[PDB]
Amino acid sequence: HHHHHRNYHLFEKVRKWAYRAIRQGWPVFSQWLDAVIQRVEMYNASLPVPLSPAECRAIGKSIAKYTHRKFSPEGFSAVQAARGRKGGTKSKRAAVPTSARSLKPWEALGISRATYYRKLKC
DNA sequence: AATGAGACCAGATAAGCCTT
DNA sequence: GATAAGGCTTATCTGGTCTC
Repeated sequence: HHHHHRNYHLFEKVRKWAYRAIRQGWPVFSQWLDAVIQRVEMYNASLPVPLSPAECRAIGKSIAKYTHRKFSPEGFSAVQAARGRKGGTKSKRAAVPTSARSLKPWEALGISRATYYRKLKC
C-alpha cells in the first residue's frame, strides 16, 4: 500500500521549508536529519489519517540528504547573484526630488547648468 | 571672452529579482 | 521526487567638470 497523495503533500510542503531553513544554523547532517523528519511529523499529525512514523522518516531522509548535499552558503550567494542580475537589469532609478539636478536652481537664476557650475569654483 | 549644449567623470543607492 | 525573499546586480542617480 503506497500512499501517493499524502506522501506528495508531505514531500512538497517540507522540501520548500527545508530549502530556506537549512540556512538557519547550517546544522550538521545528523542534526539536520532529525530536524527535517521532525518537520515531516508535524505536518503529518495534521492529516486526518496520518502516515506511519516509518514513512515520515523515509520522506524526511530524502529531503535532508538532498538538501545537506546540495546547499551551502556559496550556493545561496550564487542564487542571489543570479536573481539580483535579472533585478538590476530591468530596474531604473528615478530622479531624487530634493537634489540640485532636480530643483534646477540655474533655471530660476536665469542662467544655465554649465554657467551655474562655472560660477561656483570661484 | 564668457555662455550653452552636451558628453563626461566617479561615487553612491534604489529597484528589482524570486514566487514565501 | 527538487535547488535557496534577502544578498546581490545593474541602471541610473548624483554634484561636478570640460570640451566644442
